[PDB]
Amino acid sequence: DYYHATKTTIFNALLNTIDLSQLAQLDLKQAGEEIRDIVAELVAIKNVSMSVAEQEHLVQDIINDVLGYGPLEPLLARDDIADIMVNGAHRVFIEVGGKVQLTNVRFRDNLQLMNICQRIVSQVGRRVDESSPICDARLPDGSRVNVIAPPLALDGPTLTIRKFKKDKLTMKNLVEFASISPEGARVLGVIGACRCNLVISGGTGSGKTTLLNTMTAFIDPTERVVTCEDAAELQLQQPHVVRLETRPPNLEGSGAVTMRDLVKNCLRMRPERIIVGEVRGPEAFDLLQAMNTGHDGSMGTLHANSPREAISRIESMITMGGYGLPSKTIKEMIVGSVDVIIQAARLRDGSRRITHITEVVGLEGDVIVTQDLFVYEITGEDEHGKVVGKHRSTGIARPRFWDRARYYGLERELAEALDAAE
Amino acid sequence: DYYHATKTTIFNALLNTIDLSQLAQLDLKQAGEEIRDIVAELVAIKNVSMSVAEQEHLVQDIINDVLGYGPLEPLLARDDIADIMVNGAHRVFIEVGGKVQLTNVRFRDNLQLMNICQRIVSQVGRRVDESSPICDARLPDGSRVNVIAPPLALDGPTLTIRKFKKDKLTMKNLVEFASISPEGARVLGVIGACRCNLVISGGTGSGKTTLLNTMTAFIDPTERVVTCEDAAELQLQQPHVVRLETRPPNLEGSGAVTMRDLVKNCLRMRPERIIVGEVRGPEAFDLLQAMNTGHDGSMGTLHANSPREAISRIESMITMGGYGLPSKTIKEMIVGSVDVIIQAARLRDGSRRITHITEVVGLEGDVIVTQDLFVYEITGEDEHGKVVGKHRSTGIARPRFWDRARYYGLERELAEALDAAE
Amino acid sequence: DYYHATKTTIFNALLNTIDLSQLAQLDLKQAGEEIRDIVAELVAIKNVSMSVAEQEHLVQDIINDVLGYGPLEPLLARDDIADIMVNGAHRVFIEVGGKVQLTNVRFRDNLQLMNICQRIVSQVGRRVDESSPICDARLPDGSRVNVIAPPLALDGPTLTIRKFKKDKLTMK
Repeated sequence: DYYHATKTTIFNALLNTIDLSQLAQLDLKQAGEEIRDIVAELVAIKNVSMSVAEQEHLVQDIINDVLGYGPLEPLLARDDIADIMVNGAHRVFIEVGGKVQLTNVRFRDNLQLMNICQRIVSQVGRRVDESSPICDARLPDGSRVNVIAPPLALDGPTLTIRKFKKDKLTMKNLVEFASISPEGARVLGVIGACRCNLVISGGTGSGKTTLLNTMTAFIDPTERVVTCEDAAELQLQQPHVVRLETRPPNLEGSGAVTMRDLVKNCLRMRPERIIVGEVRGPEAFDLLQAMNTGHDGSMGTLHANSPREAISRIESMITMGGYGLPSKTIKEMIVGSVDVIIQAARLRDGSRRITHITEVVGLEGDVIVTQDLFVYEITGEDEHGKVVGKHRSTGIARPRFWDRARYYGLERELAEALDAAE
Repeated sequence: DYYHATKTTIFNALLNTIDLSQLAQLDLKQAGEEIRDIVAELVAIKNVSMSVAEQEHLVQDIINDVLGYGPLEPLLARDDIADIMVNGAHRVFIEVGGKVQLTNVRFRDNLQLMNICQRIVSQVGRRVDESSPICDARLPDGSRVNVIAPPLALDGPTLTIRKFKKDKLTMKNLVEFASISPEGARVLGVIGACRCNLVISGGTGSGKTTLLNTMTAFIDPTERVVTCEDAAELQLQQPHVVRLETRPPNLEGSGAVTMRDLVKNCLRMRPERIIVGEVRGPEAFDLLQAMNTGHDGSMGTLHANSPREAISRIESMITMGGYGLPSKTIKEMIVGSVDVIIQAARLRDGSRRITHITEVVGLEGDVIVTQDLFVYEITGEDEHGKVVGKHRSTGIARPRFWDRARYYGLERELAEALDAAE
Repeated sequence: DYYHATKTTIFNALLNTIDLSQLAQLDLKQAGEEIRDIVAELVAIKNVSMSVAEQEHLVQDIINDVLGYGPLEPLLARDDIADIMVNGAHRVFIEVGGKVQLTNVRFRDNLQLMNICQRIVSQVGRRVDESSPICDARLPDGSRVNVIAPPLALDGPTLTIRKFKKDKLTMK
């Protein structure tokens, strides 16, 4: 129990034994064996007859502290602990079973915690310190890490690790939550696979980003996706992907890099799909070009309650871009570029479901005509206020994108999904 | 007296002997030691000598102006002082015993006062001069500073320092001060505990911060709360609160961490609630994001005089954030994000009261339709000038957030408070 | 195995050997002639068992890393490789026969990749850094280059070479 004191006695000697720089040069087990030998020699010199199991545990903990991730290691390796949050050296919380729960784990001081955080976030070659007090990273394992330095967090460094749960956003989850019928799931699979241009319009609180992340899961591994986001949220798991992020202007107003810049660059980066996190300005124009230029299969979220409202929003956005384009030209661009619009909305009872899956068919009389392949129809509600509905296929056997599915060999599945939906 | 004339002569000699640039690289104590050496060098030609208790006092006074905050140093050090105000180099007033009073203290010239003000505002990286003649900031020592430059202040630069006072009220204080009726106390308890998005709009001197503290007091201890503010205005008693503070840029215009960065990070720290010390910039948009993409129950303080005014403030703030968001999009985002607005204002008699408790209902055309749950009605003035008024409920049986109450099992409390509130 | 460690040690020794100004001023052949001798002397001091052809290969790799384009150079010299795409130091893809294939060749770390990107775009006189995170250029050879800095690319620089596809879009 008192082995901690022994560690307190030995830690100071460890640095006096071998400099941390020498240990940092090698990640091989040789460092671990050397640390174990040094710890055993120090224990013998101190002449302490501590528990053998306690001695081994102390040696392992010393190795972790010197070169590992400190007391976080038992928590980090555990599979049941979804998320770990640390607020100063004294408090640690873990999200287990979907609920927060405090833990007895502790760190000696904010200095030890800061060293652990710097090691963790430098694993992926990113810096965190009082000069750059805020840092966000994604480890290769897929677990996100976020660290805030003491100069911002008044209670010392704060850290949050969120592990990667795969089956948390897949289309199976959407079907389970009744956000889309299984036939709707099949249709969504076909559309996503066949590189149909997409625009995921959604109302506030509709989880547009979650729907987009689910949709992107159908992209073939070999396609060189490129993602532009105002704030990195998308977690694509394809072997090939490039993640970009905007940079707001500094206090001087200089150094800004807006989404339009990222999309314009992406046009010249040889992508096979452009996944705009959220179209929110003139960048829409450029995105539309990406949809015509040959980067078929791009996607982009947008704020709108109904597909027609989404089209109007895109037109307004392009108009605000300052380009000398009349309404007819903008509508022509939208019709020729966009292939499908998906609408996600938050219903009265707080649930969110895919309300519309519509295909932009063409332009007539400066009015953009759309046909809804799938529509969610409200049929009733419960005494709780829960609103109930059903997904109905409009019966359009041959949507104008049918050729795309045929080229990829998904025509049969598309017909099956459209017919069996009723 | 000879003290002032001797000090002026010594200051003139020191200025003719050295310049501030000669000691800008020295620290406060090092600067004082070098100033003592320079004083000895100057006395070598002036042959000035007096009692140590007086010579050292004169040296300290000279230092207080060479690198300190000028003759304000003896005043700021005091505690009976409530407010300091400077209306030009030749006049300064101080609030003692709750009443203003003229002091014999004086400056040398308006330029010296301007330099002192520049030092005080640069203490937090701010600059006041002809380019930006108006400046406001907070000294982290616990005070608020306002400065106006000569081009606006005709009588020379004007300064105002207001020292912090620890209010830290609790809902019992508000109830006993008649700031809110007991039925209003029950309503606010429900709203706080019900995880309802809540914007505490307030006017000047309304105490829209302490109101935020007492509102937060209702937060469940098990919810991870992350608070963004400046100079740690708030003080929560929950066991799982993360406290963050923005960092003003250094004099080099670098290292700044604005509210936008802190809120965007808090989005990624898995918080159950995001609480903003005060919304005064584009961060509002990022806050609204947090208010709807989960994180139900986030709060935010805003400077506005009326709920309908506060909504316009938020809309303009989002507009100036640089996004090309269509106005209707911003209005829809606000309608779907906010669930309640609380208005705090100071009446003509100087007392703070909760004028409005309103809930955003929806959007009609391009106007946000809101219904007021509680309103404060004024009826006259009493013998001692005190404002006479009472809180009345509109009688709305089922406010929009009712669902949340049902989820949290607070329907009975809310119904009782709304019915008996008349 | 040991070749990589010996190369890393020799690279560190060369970096500490002389200032970057001497290498920059010296011509490619002029600098390489002394670099080969320095590498041979370092190997002899280390007494590393290696072949004369292996010694020449190590010298060439050292020259490429220190002053050349690093492990990306062999891909550049190839003809079948039409496009090259680096998604950070740990991922390299090449477009051959109209198909994108991952290749095992990867850089030491994102810092080396950023240095190589700056060297590549220096040919046209353009410079990329954290203050100008985006860069695009057309080298004199005709190959296009697009580079993104880490502050934007959230997983390391995103070098993208697109070699000149002559007669790609002619009237035929």
